[PDB]
Amino acid sequence: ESQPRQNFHVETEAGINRQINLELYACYCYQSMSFYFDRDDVALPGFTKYFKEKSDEEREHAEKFMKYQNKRGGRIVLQDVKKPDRDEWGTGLDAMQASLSLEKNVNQALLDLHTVGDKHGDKQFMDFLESDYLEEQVEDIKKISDHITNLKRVGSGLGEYMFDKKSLD
Amino acid sequence: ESQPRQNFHVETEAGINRQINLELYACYCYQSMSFYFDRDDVALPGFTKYFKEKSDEEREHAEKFMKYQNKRGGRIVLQDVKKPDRDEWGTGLDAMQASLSLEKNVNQALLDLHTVGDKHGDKQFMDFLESDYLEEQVEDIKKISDHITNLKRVGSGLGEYMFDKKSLD
Amino acid sequence: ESQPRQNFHVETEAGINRQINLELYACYCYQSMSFYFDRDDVALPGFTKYFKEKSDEEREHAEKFMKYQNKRGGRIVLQDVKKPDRDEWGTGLDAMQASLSLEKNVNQALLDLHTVGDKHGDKQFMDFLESDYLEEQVEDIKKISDHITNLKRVGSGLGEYMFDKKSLD
Amino acid sequence: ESQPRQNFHVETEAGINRQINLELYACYCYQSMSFYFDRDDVALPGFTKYFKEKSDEEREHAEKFMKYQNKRGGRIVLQDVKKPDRDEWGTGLDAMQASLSLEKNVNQALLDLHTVGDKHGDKQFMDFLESDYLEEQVEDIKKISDHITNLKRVGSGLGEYMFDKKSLD
Amino acid sequence: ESQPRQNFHVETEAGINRQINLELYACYCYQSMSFYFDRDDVALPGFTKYFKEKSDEEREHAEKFMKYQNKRGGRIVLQDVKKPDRDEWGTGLDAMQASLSLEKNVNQALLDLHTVGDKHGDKQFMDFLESDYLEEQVEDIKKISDHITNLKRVGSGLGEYMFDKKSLD
Amino acid sequence: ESQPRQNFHVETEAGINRQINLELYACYCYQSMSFYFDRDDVALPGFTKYFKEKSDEEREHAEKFMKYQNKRGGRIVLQDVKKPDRDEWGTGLDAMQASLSLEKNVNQALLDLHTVGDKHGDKQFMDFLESDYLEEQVEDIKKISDHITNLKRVGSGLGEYMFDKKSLD
Ligand SMILES: [Fe+3]
Ligand SMILES: [Fe+3]
Ligand SMILES: [Fe+3]
Ligand SMILES: [Fe+3]
Ligand SMILES: [Fe+3]
Ligand SMILES: [Fe+3]
Ligand SMILES: [Fe+3]
Ligand SMILES: [Fe+3]
Ligand SMILES: [Fe+3]
Ligand SMILES: [Fe+3]
Ligand SMILES: [Fe+3]
Ligand SMILES: [Fe+3]
Repeated sequence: ESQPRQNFHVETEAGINRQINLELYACYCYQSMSFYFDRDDVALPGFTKYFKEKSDEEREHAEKFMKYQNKRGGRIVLQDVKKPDRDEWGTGLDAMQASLSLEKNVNQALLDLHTVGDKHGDKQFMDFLESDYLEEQVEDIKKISDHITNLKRVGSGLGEYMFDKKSLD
Repeated sequence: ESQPRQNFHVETEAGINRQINLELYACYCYQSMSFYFDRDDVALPGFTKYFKEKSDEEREHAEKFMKYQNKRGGRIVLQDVKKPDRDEWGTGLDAMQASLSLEKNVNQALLDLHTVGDKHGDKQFMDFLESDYLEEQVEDIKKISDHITNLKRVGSGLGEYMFDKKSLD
Repeated sequence: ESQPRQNFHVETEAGINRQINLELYACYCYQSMSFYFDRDDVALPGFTKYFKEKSDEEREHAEKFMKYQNKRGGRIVLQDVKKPDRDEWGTGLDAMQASLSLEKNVNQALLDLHTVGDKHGDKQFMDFLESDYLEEQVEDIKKISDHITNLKRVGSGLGEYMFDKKSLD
Repeated sequence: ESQPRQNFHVETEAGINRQINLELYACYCYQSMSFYFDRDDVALPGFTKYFKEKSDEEREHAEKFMKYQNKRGGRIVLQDVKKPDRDEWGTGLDAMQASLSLEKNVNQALLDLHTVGDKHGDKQFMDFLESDYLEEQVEDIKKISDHITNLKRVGSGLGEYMFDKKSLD
Repeated sequence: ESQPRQNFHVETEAGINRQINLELYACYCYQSMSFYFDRDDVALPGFTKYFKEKSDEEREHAEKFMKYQNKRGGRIVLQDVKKPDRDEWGTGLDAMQASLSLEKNVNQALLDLHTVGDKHGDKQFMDFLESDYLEEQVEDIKKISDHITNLKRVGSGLGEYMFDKKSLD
Repeated sequence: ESQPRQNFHVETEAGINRQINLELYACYCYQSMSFYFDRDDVALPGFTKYFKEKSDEEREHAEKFMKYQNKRGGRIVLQDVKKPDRDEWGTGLDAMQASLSLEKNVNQALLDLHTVGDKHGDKQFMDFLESDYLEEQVEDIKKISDHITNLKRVGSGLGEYMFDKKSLD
């Protein structure tokens, strides 16, 4: 048993490794979304940058978990990360819909991992999840919702173009 | 009778107390419009900020009346401030429409309060209303009117989105 | 069902709405206290400024709940905010007493709202209440207690006048 | 029952009082290790500085609990703080092993203190423990483990000398 | 046929796509080596940093190919990126060994991809590879070679610990 | 025999070790006094700060004896540090009374220690004691004496409060 290990259950540890793979997967989806909007026949530079940034954020969420596995004495076991479920992503609105669903899946995965650590009274891993993940998920879910409502409000064509300029930095 | 009291009628004092309540009511309405436009299914951030600012303004209007009540030696008697008459406020135009109707009702009440001061020869109170409320009401009613005209000009959909970006700071 | 909703129980949504009303009620009490100490026959400017700041803090607490309600996909339903139970507030000691009682009431309400989010497994909402409200309430209740003790220590007359200058900034 | 006291069980209050004594004991051990490496026949100044900082940290942890105890309206009851279990701490590696052992005991005492708060529904005390102690214990325990591994990698003599230079700042 | 497509053979487009996967695989390998060396029972932080930088460099290389794919009019097709062949990487020397081998494999892949562009007369794509990838691969192979030579020269134990401080920044 | 030892008697080395303990006990007494004045029913924040500082000083006094023990080739032997003889400390005058009495006991212990160095012709130790301790004690005893006088002069209630503001920084 590892030098740091203390109040750290095998299930919690196994649960962290899968969340790592899930975050790496979301990272990979947004990377695909990013370069999809870089296609010459889509060419929406705001969406390109917006999804590049979210890809980098998911990569960072993954590595924060990997680092946390080491802090508690756990051991990182990596898995294949699957190519995303689509090769392209439609309109700006379609991609934002897909992002919301993906974020709500990730949010549920977090809440399930929270229940895991709760059953094992992993008091510190609970506070880790609440502080560094659960709040930011709630924030991102509301932001993406707001983007959906506005992508619907502006319509297609010019309206999507403007949203690309004005709502995405 | 209070140390400062001079040329200050009980009708004026009572009328100040109910104008305080009306400004607090107008404050609460704009607070309600503000967060209505923050709902994920509305999500116009300029209208949110704009009505948060108007809500803060009305609170200052009320507190300045309280401050003035004490200056003249009257006594602040507060009342319930009723919830606004709506839970949601429609489109940007709808809310600006309702804003104009509220501001003109506040302006008419200020004019009636001036009339109370005039009939009691309260020279200073009349100038106070003219200087710190009547001029600002005229400015604001005209701005809100300018907004109504432009909300109509741009139309629903992309137009309302553009107005939110370009006319509300 | 709204786009952001996830792990968000109808009972929690309803508890947030009545916490909103409780914060606005606290705000309104402190506004009343502030301008009571501005009366020409009270005229304690430190107590005036101190209670203005608490009033603005309570308004901030209410609006943070409103913002959070929208974040989780809940819907704000406002209610009348009732006039505070007193029109005058006695001595500095008396008002500070009444403040401590008010703050402990708000703290018990927050704890009961916490209990609600717990029974529904709202791990994010529990952390939000702990992060943005429970720690501050403990801080504030201790501060007001120190003030009561010191307002007893200094006594009446010059004592209260010196506390006004030295302990409220 | 003290002015701030609310939701604060006497088991928690007594739990804090004995945790206070536990942190002061770790402070006193680290103090002893610091000056032990200051002996002319030991003379590792990096280790001397390290453990003085550790001793100072533990002093802050203890005083942070005394402050919190007063915050909730508990009453601090101090006890004898026993001398540490050794007068000399061997090699750099020995002292670092002894540190890991001491930290995990303190971590366990904190998790037990958390369970006391949990059983009495002290939501604010639970958060205080997770935010200001548990995360730092997990950090420090991983950090000491890294030093253990490296003190072993470098071996005795020159290795221990370079570690004193290159890893203790 | 996409708007930019000119002198761009489907075999080139497809070689780019699988080169992308290899660069993402190389990225994922270095990520694993990085967090391996972050393990409490390894704890070589200079190696941790070193591979985290190489991981990010590979990610850049992958995205630079996705960007170039869109520039020529091809279409990114992403595949699963496989978990690395090891869960742990041994000593610093072992991991550096592994890194040289992985880098030479990728260099060979790039040379083969060049050959594909050469047979189809893709002048711009050959230069693109020489300028942003081939020169960098020669540089990196020589530097990893140097590190191996020095990892052997220093030996194990204290020697590896000094290489971690003095050769890895 | 230790490398630096010269002109250094074991009665002197033993006398240093029990002065170390006596300094840590005074450190602990002052720590107690500090947080007693941090109680919500005492709430004298100038006294809190004054005694925290006096406690940090005594800690330094103990560590300077620890440092000197090692300088001369002696060996530090620590003992339990007794909890202070009181759990609370009364009014401000009361605590400053206790402080002067504790400080005069520390001074007499130092004078007795100086007699030990004198009988064994420890010329350096006698100078060390005169330079870094005997002069500070005479300063501090005078300052506390002045504080007593003024605490009596101001009396109870407002006087105490104003002493806490104007005489303790
Ligand atoms: Fe994520
Ligand atoms: Fe996210
Ligand atoms: Fe107004
Ligand atoms: Fe207005
Ligand atoms: Fe509040
Ligand atoms: Fe408060
Ligand atoms: Fe600690
Ligand atoms: Fe610690
Ligand atoms: Fe590469
Ligand atoms: Fe490379
Ligand atoms: Fe002293
Ligand atoms: Fe001393």
